[PDB]
Amino acid sequence: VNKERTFLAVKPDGVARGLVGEIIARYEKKGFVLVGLKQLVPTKDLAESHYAEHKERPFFGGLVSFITSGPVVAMVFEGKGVVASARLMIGVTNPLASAPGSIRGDFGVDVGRAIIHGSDSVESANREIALWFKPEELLTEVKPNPNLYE
Amino acid sequence: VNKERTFLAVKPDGVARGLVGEIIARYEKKGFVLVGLKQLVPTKDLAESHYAEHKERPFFGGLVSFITSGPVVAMVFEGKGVVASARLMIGVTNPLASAPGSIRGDFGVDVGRAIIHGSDSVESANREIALWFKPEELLTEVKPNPNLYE
Amino acid sequence: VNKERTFLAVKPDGVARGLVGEIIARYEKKGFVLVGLKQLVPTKDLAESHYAEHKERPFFGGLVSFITSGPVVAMVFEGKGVVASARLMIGVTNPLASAPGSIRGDFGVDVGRAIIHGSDSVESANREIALWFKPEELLTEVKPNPNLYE
Amino acid sequence: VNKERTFLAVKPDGVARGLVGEIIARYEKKGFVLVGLKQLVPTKDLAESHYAEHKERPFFGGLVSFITSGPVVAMVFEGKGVVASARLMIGVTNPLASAPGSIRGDFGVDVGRAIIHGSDSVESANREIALWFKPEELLTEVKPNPNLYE
Amino acid sequence: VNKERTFLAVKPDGVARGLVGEIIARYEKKGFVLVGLKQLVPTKDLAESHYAEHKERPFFGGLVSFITSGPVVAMVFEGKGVVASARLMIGVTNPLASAPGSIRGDFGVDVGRAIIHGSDSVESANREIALWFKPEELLTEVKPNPNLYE
Amino acid sequence: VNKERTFLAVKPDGVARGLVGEIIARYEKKGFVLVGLKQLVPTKDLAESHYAEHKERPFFGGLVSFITSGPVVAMVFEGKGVVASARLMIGVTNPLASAPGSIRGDFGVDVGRAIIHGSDSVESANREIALWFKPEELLTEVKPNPNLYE
Ligand SMILES: Cc1cn([C@H]2C[C@H](N=[N+]=[N-])[C@@H](COP(=O)(O)OP(=O)(O)O)O2)c(=O)[nH]c1=O
Ligand SMILES: Cc1cn([C@H]2C[C@H](N=[N+]=[N-])[C@@H](COP(=O)(O)OP(=O)(O)O)O2)c(=O)[nH]c1=O
Ligand SMILES: Cc1cn([C@H]2C[C@H](N=[N+]=[N-])[C@@H](COP(=O)(O)OP(=O)(O)O)O2)c(=O)[nH]c1=O
Ligand SMILES: Cc1cn([C@H]2C[C@H](N=[N+]=[N-])[C@@H](COP(=O)(O)OP(=O)(O)O)O2)c(=O)[nH]c1=O
Ligand SMILES: Cc1cn([C@H]2C[C@H](N=[N+]=[N-])[C@@H](COP(=O)(O)OP(=O)(O)O)O2)c(=O)[nH]c1=O
Ligand SMILES: Cc1cn([C@H]2C[C@H](N=[N+]=[N-])[C@@H](COP(=O)(O)OP(=O)(O)O)O2)c(=O)[nH]c1=O
Ligand SMILES: [Mg+2]
Ligand SMILES: [Mg+2]
Ligand SMILES: [Mg+2]
Ligand SMILES: [Mg+2]
Repeated sequence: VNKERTFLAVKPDGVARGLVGEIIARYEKKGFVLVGLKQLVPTKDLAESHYAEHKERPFFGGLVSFITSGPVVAMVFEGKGVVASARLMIGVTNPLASAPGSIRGDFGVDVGRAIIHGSDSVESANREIALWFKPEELLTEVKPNPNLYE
Repeated sequence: VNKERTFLAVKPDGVARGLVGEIIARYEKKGFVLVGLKQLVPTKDLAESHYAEHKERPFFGGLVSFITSGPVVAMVFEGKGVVASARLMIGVTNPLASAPGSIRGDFGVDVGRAIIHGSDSVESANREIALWFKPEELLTEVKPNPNLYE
Repeated sequence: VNKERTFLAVKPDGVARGLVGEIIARYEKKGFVLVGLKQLVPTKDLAESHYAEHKERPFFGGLVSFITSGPVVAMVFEGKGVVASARLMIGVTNPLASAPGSIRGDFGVDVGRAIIHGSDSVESANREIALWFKPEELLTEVKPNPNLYE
Repeated sequence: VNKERTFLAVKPDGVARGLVGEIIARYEKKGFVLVGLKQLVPTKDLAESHYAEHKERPFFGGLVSFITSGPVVAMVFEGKGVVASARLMIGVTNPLASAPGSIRGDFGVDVGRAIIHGSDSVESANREIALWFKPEELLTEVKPNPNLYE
Repeated sequence: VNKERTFLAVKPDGVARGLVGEIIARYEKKGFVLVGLKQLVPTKDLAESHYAEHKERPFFGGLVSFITSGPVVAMVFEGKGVVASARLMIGVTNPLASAPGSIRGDFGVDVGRAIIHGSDSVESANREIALWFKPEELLTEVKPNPNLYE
Repeated sequence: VNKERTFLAVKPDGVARGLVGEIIARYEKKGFVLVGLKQLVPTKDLAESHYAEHKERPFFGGLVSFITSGPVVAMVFEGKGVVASARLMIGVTNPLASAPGSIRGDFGVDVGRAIIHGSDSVESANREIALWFKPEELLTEVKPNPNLYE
């Protein structure tokens, strides 16, 4: 029952830097199956729900203004431990402190331009998924590479 | 014209082999802008209209049954000469005969498993674009990297 | 010592996923010299001796039946600290927990489909080396790139 | 009956340039299955049989002296049209006239250091295979990625 | 002979697009040695003198203006037939007509934002090498990669 | 702030191994701007003065000797926290102890053939930038990639 899922989002800086394919491929190479994928310009109301936990933090206004200043490519990968692994692959919050080899470690320098958002726990994935995805935009079931699993 | 567009779709064989990131990355590095993107499972009625021009050929069914066997990730890129460049980057119809450096030449072997589709003319791109996407699913304030165009 | 050696073997899951070139390329770029290389289908008697140290564990059979289900490409690299570096490059036992940049962290997800084997000590490399190869199957006049060593 | 095979060989310059993995991966990425693989230091008598057609040409002596001055990694790939495709992927005889994207096009400059030998026709593959490979060193049959073929 | 040389210049759009490392690496992988390298901002005298074979042409005015607008990393490579070879690796004048695998064909879209300049013949090269470099800024005699030439 | 700067030097073994393009590209992909770049052959005064914090150390003698033996492509990058960040991307002193993903960990094997030097702090950097570069060989004020900083 390795149908764990996560919500990852390439943000407007990651989008404008011509980084969408590099990020998807890191995950496809790992073994994760893409069950949902679309591009959209986030609305103020999704931007604020999405990042609800930072409503009072200073940078909030600055963050919300950004995630809606342009196209974001939202996606949800599935696979065993996909949530903690995807987080590991992204790096940490400050891109300057991310180990070389992680998405932020190889491409970011400013927390303000973090390139990609990755859900931090199953509970939040679920919240963020239902939030960005109508039920029909998600694939129900299919086969991942049979060499990944037992 | 800098706002010409083409429709591309990574096929079931491309998605499954883990080539969605690899393929998007080449159009991005080329400088093309992704103005529409989404994954889905095509329906019999979508695939027939799509490959309409081959309505009666020895392999129509086998192709219509293939493009429906799994997820496709549709996309539209915009930029100068995108339709014709996108075609050069894809290769020729038979993968084996496509040169190294092209998508079909690097990854393909069978005409049946051609990995990706690309509009062949601007008449078919405007037609195929209209076929897979809705008008609110495409971007508008589009500013490609400031160093690509003079 | 510049002539230390380790034994590595791309597993059935690695060969099948098309990772033999990717994996050899990292040891070559690292500067290690390939002094023995070959592909084969392991026999029950080869695999048991190989994974001898796990003779009695809940997953021995499933691992011995896996390493025999297809081709493995065995190899031995020589160079300073090859055994320990080769281990760092591979990752930790569980792929999900391996960091990005390492072989198991970039491509692996399951402990059962660990992609590659690496000797853990020089006692086991000399033992595993002797296990898979014959003495006339390894090189002698070995001159690594002149810019790697002082 | 797409069990066509070819014999490719990374020569001592390709070997010493740390190029073995890059070449194998180009073919694994394409869809070809590795059915045989080993490393050896070619003997004068295999060097001369192998390149029998150039016995009288001037550069012969110079070629044979080279292909035996070091390790060669011999391999045989299988797949539809693998012979003409592998040739296409290698480039032409003069590396300076090879299109960027082909093995020789991206890495060679001297016909004398051509990096890789690829059989030029089925008839010669068969001759070159039996020549470098004992029957047991070759895998008999297994499954290539099912997305490559119909 | 293998001591031929060519002048390559990564133009303002290549520099700003972050392609300097990608370009230098294609040439290094090829076998050419870097004998000169520097970043400078060109001045008019130099630009008009460099782009003299086009003085009486329509697009002229803009050529000099754009190449004077920012950083250019100039370089000269040495190698057997490096002048004709570098040009092939670059592609043709229009980036849209250039093939995937070449620099302009992989990353370019506009004739006016062609990314890199490369001498078109030996006469033009020894001339251009002289305009951008003082004789002490160029290596005298090198020890190329040992396995490149016969 | 984001106008911090660091001195990076690809050492004789990096240059000879053909890694200059790979190294420059890791930094460009990261977000840093190249403000200085040149290849030169260091002279004793410069080497001893550069490697002064090690004068009274055992390996000293050899350091100066080796870095004077061939071409070095010196460079300085500017970016937010570029000094601490470049160092992390480099790895630690011993290449065998460096992690995959870092420059030394991916390509290095010997402490004495460490491939690249990178300033260890801002004080050391502004000092070293001064030793290798004349003030006119460095860009004054740049227009970095627009989507890197907040
Ligand atoms: C701490 C902090 C975060 N942010 C941004 C970084 C994130 N962008 N993304 N993705 C976003 C959310 O912060 P976060 O949840 O602390 O970081 P993450 O979970 O590692 O992404 O705020 C900011 O702009 N300024 C700050 O001071
Ligand atoms: C002519 C031909 C096409 N097809 C497939 C290959 C394509 N898949 N994709 N993309 C699709 C359309 O055929 P096509 O339009 O001739 O090929 P393309 O324009 O070069 O894509 O039919 C086939 O299976 N066998 C054939 O002989
Ligand atoms: C401990 C453990 C190992 N295995 C597998 C993973 C390995 N495949 N490879 N390489 C092999 C050996 O286990 P291991 O020796 O503990 O792992 P490694 O040294 O890090 O390779 O057993 C398993 O399937 N399940 C387990 O829980
Ligand atoms: C024409 C020519 C070939 N050679 C080398 C190039 C080849 N090395 N390999 N592989 C080998 C065989 O020549 P070939 O069969 O003409 O070339 P290929 O089939 O494209 O490989 O001779 C040479 O050294 N000098 C020459 O003048
Ligand atoms: C002839 C031509 C060139 N240019 C640009 C393209 C080149 N960019 N560079 N380097 C430069 C010189 O033109 P070119 O010599 O025709 O092309 P190149 O030798 O392949 O570079 O002007 C253009 O603006 N329009 C034209 O029709
Ligand atoms: C301390 C140390 C360094 N060196 C080498 C490694 C470095 N190569 N570079 N650049 C250089 C300076 O040593 P270092 O400052 O300890 O390491 P670095 O700052 O990480 O480079 O001497 C060595 O020979 N042995 C040692 O123990
Ligand atoms: Mg968060
Ligand atoms: Mg078509
Ligand atoms: Mg083990
Ligand atoms: Mg031949």
